[PDB]
Amino acid sequence: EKFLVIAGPCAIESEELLLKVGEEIKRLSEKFKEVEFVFKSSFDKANRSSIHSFRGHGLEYGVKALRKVKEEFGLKITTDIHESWQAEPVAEVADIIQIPAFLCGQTDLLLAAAKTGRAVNVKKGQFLAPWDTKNVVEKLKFGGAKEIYLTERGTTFGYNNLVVDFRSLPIMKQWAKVIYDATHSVQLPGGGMREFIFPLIRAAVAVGCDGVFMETHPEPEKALSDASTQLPLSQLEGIIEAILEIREVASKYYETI
Amino acid sequence: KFLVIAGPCAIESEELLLKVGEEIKRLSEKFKEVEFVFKSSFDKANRSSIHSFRGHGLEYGVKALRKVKEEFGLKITTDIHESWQAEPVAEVADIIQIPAFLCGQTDLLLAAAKTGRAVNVKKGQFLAPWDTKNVVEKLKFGGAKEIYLTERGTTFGYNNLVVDFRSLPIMKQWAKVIYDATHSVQLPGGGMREFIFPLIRAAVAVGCDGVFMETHPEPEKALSDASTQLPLSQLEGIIEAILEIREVASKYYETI
Amino acid sequence: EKFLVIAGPCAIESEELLLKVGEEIKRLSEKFKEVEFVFKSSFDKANRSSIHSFRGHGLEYGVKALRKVKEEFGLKITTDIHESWQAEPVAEVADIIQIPAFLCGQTDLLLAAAKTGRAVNVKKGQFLAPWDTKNVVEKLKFGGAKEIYLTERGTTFGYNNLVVDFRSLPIMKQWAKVIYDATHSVQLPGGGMREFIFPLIRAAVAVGCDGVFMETHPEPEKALSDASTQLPLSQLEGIIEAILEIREVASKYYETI
Amino acid sequence: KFLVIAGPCAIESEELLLKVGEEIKRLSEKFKEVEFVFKSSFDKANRSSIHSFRGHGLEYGVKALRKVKEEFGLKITTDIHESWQAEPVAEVADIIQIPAFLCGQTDLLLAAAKTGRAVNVKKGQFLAPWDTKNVVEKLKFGGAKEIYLTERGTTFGYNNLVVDFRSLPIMKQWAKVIYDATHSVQLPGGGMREFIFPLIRAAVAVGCDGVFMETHPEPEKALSDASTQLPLSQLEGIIEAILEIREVASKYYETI
Ligand SMILES: O=C[C@H](O)[C@H](O)[C@H](O)COP(=O)(O)O
Ligand SMILES: O=C[C@H](O)[C@H](O)[C@H](O)COP(=O)(O)O
Ligand SMILES: O=C(O)[C@@H](CO)OP(=O)(O)O
Ligand SMILES: O=C(O)[C@@H](CO)OP(=O)(O)O
Ligand SMILES: O=C(O)[C@@H](CO)OP(=O)(O)O
Ligand SMILES: O=C(O)[C@@H](CO)OP(=O)(O)O
Repeated sequence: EKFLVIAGPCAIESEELLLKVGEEIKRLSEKFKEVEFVFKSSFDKANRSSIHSFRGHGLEYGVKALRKVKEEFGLKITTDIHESWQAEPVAEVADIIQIPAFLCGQTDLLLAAAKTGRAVNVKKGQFLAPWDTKNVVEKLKFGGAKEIYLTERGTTFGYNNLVVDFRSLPIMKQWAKVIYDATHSVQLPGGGMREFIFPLIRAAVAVGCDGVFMETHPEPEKALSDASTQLPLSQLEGIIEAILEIREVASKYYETI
Repeated sequence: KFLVIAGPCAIESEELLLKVGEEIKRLSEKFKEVEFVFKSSFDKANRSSIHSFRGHGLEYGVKALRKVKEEFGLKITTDIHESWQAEPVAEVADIIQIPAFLCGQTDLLLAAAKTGRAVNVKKGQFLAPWDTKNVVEKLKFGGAKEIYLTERGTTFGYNNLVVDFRSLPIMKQWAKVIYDATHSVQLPGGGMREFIFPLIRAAVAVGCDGVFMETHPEPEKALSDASTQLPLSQLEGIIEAILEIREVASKYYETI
Repeated sequence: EKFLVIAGPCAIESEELLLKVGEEIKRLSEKFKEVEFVFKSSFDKANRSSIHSFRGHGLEYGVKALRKVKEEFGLKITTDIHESWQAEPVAEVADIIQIPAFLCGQTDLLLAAAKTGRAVNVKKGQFLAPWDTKNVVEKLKFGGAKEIYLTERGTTFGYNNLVVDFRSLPIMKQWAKVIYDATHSVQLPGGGMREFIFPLIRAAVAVGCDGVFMETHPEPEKALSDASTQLPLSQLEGIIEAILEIREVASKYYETI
Repeated sequence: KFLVIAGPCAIESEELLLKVGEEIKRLSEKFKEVEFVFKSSFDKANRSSIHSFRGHGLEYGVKALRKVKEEFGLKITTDIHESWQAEPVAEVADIIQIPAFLCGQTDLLLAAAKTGRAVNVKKGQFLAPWDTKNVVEKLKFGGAKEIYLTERGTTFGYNNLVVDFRSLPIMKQWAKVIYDATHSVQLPGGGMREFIFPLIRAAVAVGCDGVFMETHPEPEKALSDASTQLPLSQLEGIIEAILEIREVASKYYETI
């Protein structure tokens, strides 16, 4: 099947930053034809730690910038929603509606996403066991979702730390396509983070998944969010080529679910 | 004074909210040194199954709660799930409750703060104690003045929660701490019930400004949390017990 | 029943330090007649993090110092063993043989302790669930132990941190007397530690237990081990009086196991 | 070269150690680029139940192992539980294995180091990756030169272990890292077996210097770890698979 790569800057800092990253993603999509790229960026960071942290430029502006990207590079789009009412307007540009980790259980948000007709990607909450995502998918199908994804982004392990229990990839795969989030899984809520992105991502594809999610920024050192975990845009190509290779050599061993 | 939030988990009917309210009213008259607050949810926004009981709606819920505050003169508290519900609920709710999973949703918090009412934030299972400082700050920025942080357990492996009592003195540095004696023993997704009382005792021995307890006339027949909701008849004894322990232990509560 | 208080310096730094702390424990035993005091001190720290850390003055010396304490103050004694062969010599002075947390599963060490005829106290391993201590007790009875204790000392919660799941006190109580270790439960393997000793200890007695364990040192700031967690000897009396009070008011509510 | 430690969990009989050794010998001849090490315990020192199988003893165990090293010329590794067993075992064992629960017992480590042999320390379920630095240092102080650290999972709530693959590159800073593919999926005190292969693949994709696998002709009839021991017939395929993944992935292993 076709491997999915979801990438983009964490936050829509500006419509300019978006086109910049979009161009590189467009170039990679032309080189890696066996991959399905999806451009990602949040129009709003609805749960920053501090009130003084960057949030976004609004739903209207964000949807507008995301549309420019889709229009100029012909790339699929995905963004996340935080409240039911955002589902409809967001579905006008987003091919995949993403549900935040903390909200993976909110029945109304799930239902709002499902009826749009768009694909849905749920970030598995840090508090959720892998086998309990089964009902999250049941809710979505009930609400009309035909294209569903579950994203592994780590589990709470003590305070201010997340661990990736790779046993979850084959478990969640029983009821949905699985995406490994290479960026948030090494984050420390509130390991040295960055140095582990690449090795864990190798593990993901060795275990087996249907796609990976990576927040990439031209200059992570200057991002308005996830500055310490966003992958430098120049390294994106290398990471991709590498996971496609590992995936290929490992794939014949992938178990049938 | 010492806070005691109690009531049925979900608003199964205005009828139920009145029967439990009656008993709460009676305890209210018996323990003048305790400030009772009636709690009940007009909607279970995150039931595991789509096929579970959510409720009769926000309008019907606010109607029943209003009936309780009128027929018994008891303060009210209910939880909101989306920003738009902060205003309509603040009409009957003396304290707006922020669900544990949503403790980080800035918009939901700012909306709660805007109604001028008191706000009680449930500490997320994924959140470290010291990280609640930022939750309170967001509320102060939004104009909140009476702010409560409630301990309801922390993610411990899969389908399990542990109560790290160190969190009580830690959160107390920036808010009034409430201990949720009911959701702290439930297994997400021990024998639950048998641990409710023992842990409540630990909570007051350590030191907290209040306790949260879901009670139902017939837990077995409850439409939500039927295994962790305390039988109404047992509420009096547990309150009396926590006041006595508090009386003796309070002598040793460390200074913020 | 009679509440048990196990206290003493973490390590037998010197026979002098032992008599110093022993004197205070002797004085407290005379005041708190409803309490059963047991003097504790390890003749060896068999698992320090670094190789350059203090260990002890040997089994022979330690047993000798512990005997002086028992001889001069008439106090019961307890110390821990790390290998089967130490059981016999140690039982000649120890009223209670203690089994280290990491070794709570070592069948031979348990059996060696059990046949001495002395009482046995097992520190519940940081990796052990409360309901799995049931077999640790089964092993001891099999080996001849008639007086058995289980000590709560925290559970692994992420890296370098322990949490106390008080649900364990009523669980382990189903098959043994339970002791709450007020000192090691707030330690950070490899919370601010000290500031939590007293509140958690209050929780323990409120929940209900048969005794508490507290490492106390005249000058914690100078101890050779557990310097940041050992309680100052001058505060011992206050802590005890407080837990006896909380215990009394709470006891009528203790559930029957 | 890449290390592969395999064999039956416990020494059920010299007979069993020879049948598994034969197959290991054959794989040894088939994969010249891999260094096979025969592993088996002469005693299960910490079985949950007193009524479980421990073994036939140290003498009988060292006798069977010796038979394997002679009849097949395969390196040997077994685990020691108390200091006094370091010397007698170092007679047949090329690598002395330190049990996970005992990774911090200074005397057991110094004794293992004294025999001059290679030492493989199992990282305790309670130990943080970076805290293994001290374990290696104790061994160097005791004269150890060939030191291995084995990842076997970390305590995650109750009766469960999780494998934090970040630990591999971290421990690699001060030792050769081995991945225990068998005990990492067992539930202390998921479906275990089904996760053994997937996680082994992750281990080599990340980068490790070797793998540890317990194998038994008939796992179902094994006297220890009958649910997590890999069927002998499957060993060849998994090895071939990890060599292929390694070949491709090794290009990206980060530098220590
Ligand atoms: O849902 C989003 C994540 O948890 C973010 O990446 C989050 O905003 C990180 O928090 P901080 O505000 O501390 O950067
Ligand atoms: O078993 C003993 C404990 O774990 C000690 O209190 C331990 O020695 C603490 O370690 P450190 O060597 O780092 O002080
Ligand atoms: O990926 C992200 O930007 C958001 C979700 O849309 O973060 P999280 O997955 O933690 O909810
Ligand atoms: O108390 C409750 O009914 C809800 C929140 O309103 O549960 P939790 O505290 O876990 O979010
Ligand atoms: O109490 C102690 O000195 C030792 C055990 O004898 O430490 P731990 O309980 O951690 O094993
Ligand atoms: O490998 C094994 O048989 C034993 C150690 O010798 O188990 P663990 O690694 O968990 O200690």
